[PDB]
Amino acid sequence: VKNSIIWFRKGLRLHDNPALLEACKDAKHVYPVFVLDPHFLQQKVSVNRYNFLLESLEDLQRSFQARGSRLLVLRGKPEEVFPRVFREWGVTQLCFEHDTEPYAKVRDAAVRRLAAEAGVEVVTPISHTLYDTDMLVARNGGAAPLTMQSFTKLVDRVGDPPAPAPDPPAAMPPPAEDMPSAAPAATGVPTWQEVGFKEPPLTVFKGGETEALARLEAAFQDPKWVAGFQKPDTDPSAWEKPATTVLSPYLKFGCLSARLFHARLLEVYRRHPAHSQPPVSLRGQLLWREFFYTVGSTTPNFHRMAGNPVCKQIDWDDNPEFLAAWREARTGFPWIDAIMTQLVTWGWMHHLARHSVACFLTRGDLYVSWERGMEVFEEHLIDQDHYLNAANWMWLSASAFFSQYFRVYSPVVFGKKYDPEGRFIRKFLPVLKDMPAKYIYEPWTAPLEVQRKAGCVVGRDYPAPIVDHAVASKACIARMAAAYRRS
Ligand SMILES: Cc1cc2nc3c(=O)[nH]c(=O)nc-3n(C[C@H](O)[C@H](O)[C@H](O)COP(=O)(O)OP(=O)(O)OC[C@H]3O[C@@H](n4cnc5c(N)ncnc54)[C@H](O)[C@@H]3O)c2cc1C
Ligand SMILES: [Cl-]
Repeated sequence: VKNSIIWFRKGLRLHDNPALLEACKDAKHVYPVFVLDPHFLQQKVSVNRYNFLLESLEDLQRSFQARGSRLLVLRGKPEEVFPRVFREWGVTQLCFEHDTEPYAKVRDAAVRRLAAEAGVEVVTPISHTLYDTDMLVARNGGAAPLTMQSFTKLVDRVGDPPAPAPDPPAAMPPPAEDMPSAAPAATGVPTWQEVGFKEPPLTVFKGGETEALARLEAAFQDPKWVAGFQKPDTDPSAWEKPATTVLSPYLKFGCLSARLFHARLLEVYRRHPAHSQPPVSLRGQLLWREFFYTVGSTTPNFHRMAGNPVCKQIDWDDNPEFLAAWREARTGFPWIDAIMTQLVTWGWMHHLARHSVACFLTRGDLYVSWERGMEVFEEHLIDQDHYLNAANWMWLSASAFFSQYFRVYSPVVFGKKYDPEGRFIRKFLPVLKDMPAKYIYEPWTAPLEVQRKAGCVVGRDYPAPIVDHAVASKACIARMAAAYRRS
C-alpha cells in the first residue's frame, strides 16, 4: 500500500499545496508532520515570531481535524526522526515544498539520502515562489538578473506563474492507529510557555492560513485600491489601518500562497486597465520578493558582506554604543525610537519605516554595519525572511542594488510630512503623549517650561539625541563617497 508523509517546513497551508495533493493521491495513510527542535531557544528568536509559527500550526491542526486527520509535531532533528518513522509507519513516499535557503539545502539533501536507503520516493514541488527560480536563471542565459528592470522583462518573456493548485479533498487518509511515534501526547502543538519563553507576545497579527486568507479578502474588498496601489506613496505612520497589506508574515511562513495572491491580482487587473505597473504595483511587490529570492539563492554568502560578490566592501564602524542605543530605541529621535519600539512590540513595520531606521543605523548617521542591524531585525520581525532581510539591508546601506548615497532620510522631517501631530509617535512612545506637536519630532528644542508641563524632560524622561544629524549625515556621506571611489 501507499503510506505518505507530507513534511511541513514552510508552506503552512492547505490551499495551493502540490506536495500535500501528491501525498494524498492513492494514499492509504497520510502523516502530516512538522519537525520541532525542542532546544532551539537553548542556542535569537523573539516570542512574537515563534508564537506566530505555533498559531500557524494550531490552524493547520484544526484544518486536518475537520478533514478526519491530525497534525503530528515531532520533536527532534529531521536527520534523527525520519529514519525511525520511515520504518515504523511503512512510508513509501515523502513530500515537501522545495526550499532554497542555505540551511535547507544541507538539511534536505541529508533527508533525500536517508529516504533513498529506506526506499522512500521523494517529491519536492515548487510552490513557495511564483516561478521555478532555477528556470528563470536558465532562461536568462545561466545567470540571475541583477536589476529589477531586466528581471521584470524576463518574467514577461516567461509568462504567467503556474496557477494555484486545487484544494485538497474534503476527507484525508488519517495516520495509522496505535503507532508509537504518533502518540498524541508526544505530537501535540506546544504553547509559547512550554517551549521556553517567559514573557508573552505583544504582536497584533495572528498566525495561520485562515488569518492569511481573511487578510487577503480584506485587501481585495476595494478593487480600486488594489489596482491603483503605488508602494512609494503609502503612509509609514499608519498603524490603526496599515497602509499596505501586511501579508508579509503569511507569505514568509507560507500561510498564504504567492501564486494565489498573484492570480487574484490578475483578476482585478483585467477589469481595471489603468492599474499600476511594476515595480510600484502590488504585483510588483511580489516581483521584488521573487527578484531577491532569485538573486540570493544563486549568490554565495548572500547574507554576509565578506565573500559576497554583489555586496560592496565598506569598512563600517564597530560602535557597540551606537548599536545599543539604536537597538534599545533610545536614540533620542522620537521617529526612530517609535519605529524600533513597533519592531519589538508588533514585529512588523511599514516598508518606509524600515527605510528610516535602516538608513539611520548604516549609511545615514551611525555608520554601523548592516549585518548588525540585520541581526536585530532577524530577532524581532515576524516576517523575517533570509533573502528579503538581506537584500533590503544591502539596499538601504548602499552596499548592493542601491547606490544613491546622497539620498539621506532625515530622522526629523521624514515622518512629519505624513503625520505632523505625531500620532504614530504618541502611540508607541507614550512618554511623549503630552508633548505639543511643534516639538514632538524635536523634543530637545522645546523650552524647559513646556517639557515640565508635558512631563517629559529631555535627559530625564526621554534621552537627548545621540548625534547631531547635520554633522553625522555629512560625515557619512563623505565616507560613503570615498568608499565608492576606492573600488
Ligand atoms: C531593512 C529592511 C528589511 C526588510 N526585511 C524584510 C523581511 O525580512 N521580510 C520581508 O518580508 N520583507 C522585508 N522587507 C520588505 C518590506 O519592508 C516588507 O516586505 C513590507 O513592508 C511588508 O509589508 P506588506 O506585506 O504590507 O507589503 P506589501 O507592500 O503589501 O507587499 C506585498 C508583499 O510583497 C513583498 N515585498 C514588499 N516589499 C518588498 C521588498 N522591498 N523586498 C522584497 N519583497 C517585498 C512581501 O512578500 C510582501 O508581503 C524589508 C525592508 C527593509 C527596508
Ligand atoms: Cl527626508
